[PDB]
Amino acid sequence: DLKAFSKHIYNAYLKNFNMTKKKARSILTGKAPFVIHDIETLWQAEKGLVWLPPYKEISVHVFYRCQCTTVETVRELTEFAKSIPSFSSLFLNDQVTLLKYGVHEAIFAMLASIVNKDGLLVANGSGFVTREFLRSLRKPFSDIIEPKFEFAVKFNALELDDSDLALFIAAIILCGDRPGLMNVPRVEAIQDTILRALEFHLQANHPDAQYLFPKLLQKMADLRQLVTEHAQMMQRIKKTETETSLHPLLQEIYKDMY
Amino acid sequence: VADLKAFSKHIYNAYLKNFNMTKKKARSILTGAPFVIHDIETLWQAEKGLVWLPPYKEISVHVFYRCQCTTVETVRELTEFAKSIPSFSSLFLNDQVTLLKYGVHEAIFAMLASIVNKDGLLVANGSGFVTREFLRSLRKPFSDIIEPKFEFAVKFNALELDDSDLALFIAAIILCGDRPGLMNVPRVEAIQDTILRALEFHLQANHPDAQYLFPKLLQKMADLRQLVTEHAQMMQRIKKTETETSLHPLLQEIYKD
Ligand SMILES: CCCOc1ccc(C[C@H](CC)C(=O)O)cc1CNC(=O)c1ccc(C(F)(F)F)cc1
Ligand SMILES: CCCOc1ccc(C[C@H](CC)C(=O)O)cc1CNC(=O)c1ccc(C(F)(F)F)cc1
Ligand SMILES: CCCCCCCO[C@@H]1O[C@H](CO)[C@@H](O)[C@H](O)[C@H]1O
Ligand SMILES: CCCCCCCO[C@@H]1O[C@H](CO)[C@@H](O)[C@H](O)[C@H]1O
Repeated sequence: DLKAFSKHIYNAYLKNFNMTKKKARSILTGKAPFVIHDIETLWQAEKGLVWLPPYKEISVHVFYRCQCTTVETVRELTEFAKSIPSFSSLFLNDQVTLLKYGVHEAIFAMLASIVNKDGLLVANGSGFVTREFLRSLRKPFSDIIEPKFEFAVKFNALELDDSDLALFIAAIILCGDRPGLMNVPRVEAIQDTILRALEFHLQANHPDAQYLFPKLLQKMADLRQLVTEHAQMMQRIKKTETETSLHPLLQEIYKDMY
Repeated sequence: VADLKAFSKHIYNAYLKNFNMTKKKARSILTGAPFVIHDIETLWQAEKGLVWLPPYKEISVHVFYRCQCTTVETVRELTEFAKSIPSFSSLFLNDQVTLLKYGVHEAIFAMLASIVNKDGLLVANGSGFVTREFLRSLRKPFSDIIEPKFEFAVKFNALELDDSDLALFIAAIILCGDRPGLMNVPRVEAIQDTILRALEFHLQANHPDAQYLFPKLLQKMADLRQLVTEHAQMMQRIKKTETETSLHPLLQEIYKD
């Protein structure tokens, strides 16, 4: 039962996410991606090497590429969630509420799978943008990038695998205290099942890991704080960068966050 | 032209797959038997097992609660119907909820005509029939919301649509481009235009002698928006003046501004 619950989550994870942490770790080690570290390498990458509103500047273009990856990951998270036991049994408005307040927590957790202390895989791992180059971007666009590296480095130290992350992201999405949730008891019930499955799974998968389950619970609290700060940065970019576009899907997500 | 016939058939199959009651099944029941509910005693009989919730209050509120129940179940079926429609599922989930939020009541009142005649209304999968006169005898403001639906339904049933017609008509109601807060307006308008073209084509083949049928149905869509507007006003009065009466949570989200 509880193994069948976890296996179903793991299969929905492998089915709906093109880039897994296993595939990504093979690329980042050497089992090669074009390194993007300045304007010239980025232009070459955008000229067919690796791969939107009109080109404004270098920092805004990268900002636009960040939005694009979010839109694509929301599509995958929506299909992943719809393959979760009794997520589809929720009314559609509750499904949207869980995705609205959960996608960025899940996105920032899954970014760790394609991130190291030096940079980030882009476009199915065919490219690799460096942390140094992303730091060099203009403000406020550089402000939204570095905190994700800091979280991802410490999160990768826990050495979770795809089977772990499948339950971890499922627990992020099915969160009982999202604002405006209609059927809170049902969501809390599903969440409690996922957390039990997660603890059960971590026992077999990481028998030597000390305090791993409460460590992951703390990571979930960290992710909510990371998203709150990110949402405030995004709202200031919306205020101060009036010529910079925001994808309509992201506009609906950040509308009421404070 | 060739894609339209297949597009229509796919929508009809989604109709037959997801709705508990069709107009074909309903009209055969209404012509010959359902237990007739016409007063308090028959209604109690129906609840005790002959035919079939928040805590009881009174008879008019109990019928009001059963009205909410049929809406909740029809929203479930309309959501599965819409999800089987071409390119509805391709919209982001928040656009799907917006279309359903502002469309389900227009579609519900259109589909209500299938189980209504001038004398009353089928209930509980057609095993019951509640009379129009009994529903009229309920306490205001609860009897206020019932009678205009009969009035719309009898005039709507005069058009003599069948289920294949209604499948496209319901799809056009849901895929409405001017719903408040719609994100991808051009994509919804494009899907609606395809449905309206499929509907026009379908009406020519299925009702070859029917005059002005397609613009009549477009007018019915406008009538349905006015019917829902007046209904929401009446629901606001019930929410204001009947404070002891509960409103199902799904309906609170639909009627929230
Ligand atoms: C791990 C470093 C931080 O990355 C991110 C930080 C924040 C967000 C949240 C978004 C921001 C709009 C949201 O609010 O939705 C997303 C990312 C993901 N970035 C990318 O995938 C990316 C970056 C650069 C390139 C390029 F090649 F162009 F350089 C291509 C892809
Ligand atoms: C054609 C008559 C009008 O019916 C309706 C009017 C308005 C709405 C919209 C709702 C109102 C809360 C909403 O706002 O969502 C729904 C219905 C559907 N009624 C029923 O199916 C029904 C009625 C009575 C019984 C009983 F036998 F118990 F008496 C059982 C079922
Ligand atoms: C089952 C589909 C039909 C559901 C219709 C009800 C939709 O309600 C709306 O759901 C949204 C959350 O997604 C909220 O943001 C809105 O405030 C709310 O009004
Ligand atoms: C693609 C799934 C994840 C996207 C989440 C986007 C959430 O947007 C919300 O959609 C609701 C209608 O559904 C509106 O009522 C809210 O105002 C809006 O904030």
